[PDB]
Amino acid sequence: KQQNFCVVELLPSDPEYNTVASKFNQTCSHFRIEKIERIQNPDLWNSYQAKKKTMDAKNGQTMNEKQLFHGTDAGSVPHVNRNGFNRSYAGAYGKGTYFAVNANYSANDTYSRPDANGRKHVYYVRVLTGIYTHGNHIVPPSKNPQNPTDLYDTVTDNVHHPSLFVAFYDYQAYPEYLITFRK
Ligand SMILES: NC(=O)c1cccc(NC(=O)/C=C/C(=O)O)c1
Repeated sequence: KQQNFCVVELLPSDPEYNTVASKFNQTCSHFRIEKIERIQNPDLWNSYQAKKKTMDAKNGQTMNEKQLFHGTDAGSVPHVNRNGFNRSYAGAYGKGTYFAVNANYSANDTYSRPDANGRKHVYYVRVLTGIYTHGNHIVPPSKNPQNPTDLYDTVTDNVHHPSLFVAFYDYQAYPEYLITFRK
């Protein structure tokens, strides 16, 4: 299972396109979008769905999935397209992977670092946030001290008004779209 992938450009025409643009535009309408691409990685996608199938049947009425933003340098884009956000990724709440509710956070040059042509990249990612608590600065805390292998799926900065989520597990996030844009 080598998780090869294709990149398909999203046509302005595509219903999909407008949904990503709108959500991006809530907090980043001052940036100019060059393009939006869909990342098609069947092995990565299947393994993502496997964890979701598990997580749904486990968390009852909880909506496990959210769509969050993650900014990264150009160099990491191939890495992320193949391996999502699993383990071997160089790009005070955790040692997992951070994801932003609002594009503007991710659009910081420190995450969405401009390349030579001045182009910034932010993914719009399906993340399985599941059941979360407030996090502190490598594995999530345990839900129940009397049953402590049962863990929070993610942690967040504020539980009832969250602006970021941290994932620590494998196949917990799928990089469905990439948004390329400039200042
Ligand atoms: N990659 C992002 O878009 C993003 C979004 C929200 C938060 C962060 N990262 C952090 O706040 C801290 C990352 C780290 O300490 O490695 C990145």
